[PDB]
Amino acid sequence: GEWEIIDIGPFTQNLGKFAVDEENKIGQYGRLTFNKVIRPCMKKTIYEIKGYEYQLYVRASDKLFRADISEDYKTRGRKLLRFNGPVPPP
Amino acid sequence: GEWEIIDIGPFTQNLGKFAVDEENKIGQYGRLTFNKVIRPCMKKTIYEEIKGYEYQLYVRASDKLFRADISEDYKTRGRKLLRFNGPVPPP
Repeated sequence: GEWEIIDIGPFTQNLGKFAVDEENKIGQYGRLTFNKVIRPCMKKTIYEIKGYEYQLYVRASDKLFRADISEDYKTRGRKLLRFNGPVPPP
Repeated sequence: GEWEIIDIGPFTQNLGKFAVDEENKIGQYGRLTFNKVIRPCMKKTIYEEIKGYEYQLYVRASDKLFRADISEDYKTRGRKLLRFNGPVPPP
């Protein structure tokens, strides 16, 4: 499935917010406050198109994390696949 | 420095060979046998003129997947294995 690099405008920032909101619900890390998504952000398209996956570098509570998020083309449902950190700056 | 996705041709495969050979020198894993670098491969171009590059790789070695970050200084050709961690899940 093709890969590409996407910019870090408000669409992508909302993806980072989704990651932190979802992580906060799970409660593995405890309370994170979302700051910003930083570059690079990668998007995988799975084929029409079945859906997508986003790999993000998310700044939350003054630290950096990796989150992976999937999106279904047909239903538009989103899910936080993975979230770990802190990781060193790219 | 800007990021981009690069090919997985011989230049890139040789980066994965470098990674596995360097990792094998530390010997924290049992002996790893390089299989292939898989997509996606990312490159960051570092400016002071381009001073150098950093590469984030997904390397198949001994039928598992490893993430390896590599730097290289253009002038000296200094290639350095910054990290190697694994196994990780398929991208």
